[PDB]
Amino acid sequence: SPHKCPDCDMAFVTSGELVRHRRYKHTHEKPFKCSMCDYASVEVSKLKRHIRSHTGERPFQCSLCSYASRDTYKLKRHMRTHSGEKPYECYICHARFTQSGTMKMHILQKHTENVAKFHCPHCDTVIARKSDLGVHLRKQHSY
DNA sequence: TAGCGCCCCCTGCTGGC
DNA sequence: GCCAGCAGGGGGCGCTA
Ligand SMILES: [Zn+2]
Ligand SMILES: [Zn+2]
Ligand SMILES: [Zn+2]
Ligand SMILES: [Zn+2]
Ligand SMILES: [Zn+2]
Repeated sequence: SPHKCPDCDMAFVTSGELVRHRRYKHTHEKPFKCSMCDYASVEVSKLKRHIRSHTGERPFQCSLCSYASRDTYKLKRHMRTHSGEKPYECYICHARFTQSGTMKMHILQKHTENVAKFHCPHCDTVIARKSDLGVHLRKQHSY
């Protein structure tokens, strides 16, 4: 911990990533700003990734189908559809999932007590997931 | 420094069951 | 409906040409 942060218990080996840390967490200085919206980042790379949402530029092409992503890590995640990998394991029932959010959702829906459920206003049926309420609304009533 | 890399976060849909 | 699969837009770190 050579360059200790004067505001918290964290410390960094180079002064550069201390400046970036003090930006992300303490000073929130975002000098790299998008010229098409109010988005700004502590990092230029985050800015450029953001820019590709405006242009539709998908530079990272999947080699097994027509899919292509705006961020390298989204491609990596998409490849799990062709590979069937399931990197995340629930530490309670040990079921496996292709994404971390899916696991968190599983832990919330299967292993958390007294979870607030969603209710359909039109047929008085309890639904566990916000998105399943949306589908229920679209398929059943009128939506 | 900008540029890779990591991984997480969160959000919201599909379609088999 | 439940469920996991699956894609889009983001944050924060560790590292370094
Ligand atoms: Zn700090
Ligand atoms: Zn923008
Ligand atoms: Zn693909
Ligand atoms: Zn589980
Ligand atoms: Zn209903």
